[PDB]
Order: sequence, then C-alpha cells, then structure tokens
Amino acid sequence: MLSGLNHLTLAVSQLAPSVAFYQQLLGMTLHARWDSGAYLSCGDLWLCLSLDPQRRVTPPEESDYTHYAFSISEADFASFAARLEAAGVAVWKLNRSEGASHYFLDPDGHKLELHVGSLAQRLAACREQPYKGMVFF
Amino acid sequence: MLSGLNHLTLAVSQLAPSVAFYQQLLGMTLHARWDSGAYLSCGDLWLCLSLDPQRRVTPPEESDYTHYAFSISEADFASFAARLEAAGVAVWKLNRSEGASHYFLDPDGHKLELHVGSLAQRLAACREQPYKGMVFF
Ligand SMILES: CC(C)c1noc(=O)[nH]1
Ligand SMILES: [Mn+2]
Ligand SMILES: [Mn+2]
Repeated sequence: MLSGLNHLTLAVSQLAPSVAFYQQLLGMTLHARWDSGAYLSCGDLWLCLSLDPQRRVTPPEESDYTHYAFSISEADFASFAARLEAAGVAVWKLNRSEGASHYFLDPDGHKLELHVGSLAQRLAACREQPYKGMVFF
Repeated sequence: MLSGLNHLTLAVSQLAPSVAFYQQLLGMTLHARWDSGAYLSCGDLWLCLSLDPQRRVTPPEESDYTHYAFSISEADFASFAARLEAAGVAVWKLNRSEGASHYFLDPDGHKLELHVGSLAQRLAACREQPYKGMVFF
C-alpha cells in the first residue's frame, strides 16, 4: 500500500532566494544544494526545491487552493506568524476556516500555511462545528 | 520551530472522481467528506481534497515540476504501477534517478509520484556521485 508522503517537490524560479526562505526564514534544515536544486528536511518531511525555468511567480488570486501546511506548536504559532508578518511575507488568506492557521506565500507564490493541530483534532472540532453536509466515516 | 508537514491540500474540479481516485484507486483512508471537500489519510499524511471552481484540468506540459511523491515498498511497487496502468492513469515522466519511481497524474493533472527510498538513501547516492555544483551541509 501507499504509506505516506515520501517527498514534496516545489518548482522554484530562483534557487538561492528559495533556499534562503525555507532554511533561514522558516528554519528548515538544509542538507545539500546543487546548481539546479536543494534538499531540505522539516522534521520527517523531505522537501526538494527544483530550479524550473517554467516556474512563474504567481499571485494568489491566479492560483487555486492547493497548499502545503507545516506543523507548529500552540506555544510557537503566534510569534512565528508575527515574525513572518514583520518580515514582509505576503499572505493569501485571513479567515480561519480550518482551525488555528496562518496563510503565507513563498517567493514564487506557493501557498503555505502554519497550522496547529492534527487530523484527529480537526475531525473532533468539525463534529461540533461541521462543514456543510459533512459526514464522518 | 516547524515540526513537519501538517497537511497537503489539493484543489479539485470534481469531488467525486477525486475521492474515487485517492480512496479507491490509491487505497487511502477516507475519514470525512462534506459538500466541498474531503479528508483522507495515507500513513502519516493528512490529505485534504478541496472542491475549487478555479481548478483547471491541467495538461502536464502546462504545469511546472511541482509534485507530490508517496512512499511504497520496493516489493509492492511493480504491482501498484500495473494497477495504475490498468486504470489508464497517465504518466508524465520516465524514471532516470535512484530508487524506483512511477510518475503519474491525478484527474486534475496534479503531478504525483510513487517512490521507493528515503532522503538518507538519496543523500548517500549523491555523496558517491554528486550532481553538478553539489555542496553538502
Ligand atoms: C531534481 C531532482 C534531483 C529531484 N529530486 O527529487 C525530485 O523530486 N526531483
Ligand atoms: Mn490548510
Ligand atoms: Mn520526486
């Protein structure tokens, strides 16, 4: 069977600013870089940044809702979000429709999120405040 | 500090075929569904399918290299690839890297991959045969 996410690969238009964003600003661990990419980890996540001449810097109104959320503790969430805000990181969403989340953009407009809580916790919250038509299995 | 990938959210144009693809074809566990989305799990991965009228069914030549790889064992790889082939699922790339990989498209053109092997395995291979310009940290 399939057992989870092996890796996330993001196409990037400029490798150095993207490496700096994920490593310096978001605090991910940089393991290797080469002329056309980089490998980082975020806990158990394997992140690949791949230099792609096809990647465009995409405003959030032009892309769909596909997005990548990273886990952060309740204790660290607000100060990390505020630090991104103070650093000028662009946002893409404000309404918290799926719990405690901060929605921000990477240098190419990849839609990112800081989120506090697991799937189990989200399902429990949804039982009390369900999305319209929601059914649980 | 970020501790991992919290969830992956894919924008989908039609919820029913996307649920069928991820749950029935790919074998992921469906935990909940509502009028505009679904929550599934695949090992530790929390996957959200979000119904989005802005999602275009996107040919692979028209999207960048951003992609999502799922883990599978070497022993299970060939039969899973054959399942996708029997189902007529399109391939967007041939494998030319270390570790088995099958590159396939979801119903909306999201670029997916089955991959065998960890970041540690990839780094070990790269240390022996570094990519052009490769530096390790
Ligand atoms: C760019 C290449 C070395 C790669 N590594 O992981 C990927 O998904 N692509
Ligand atoms: Mn989210
Ligand atoms: Mn890959």
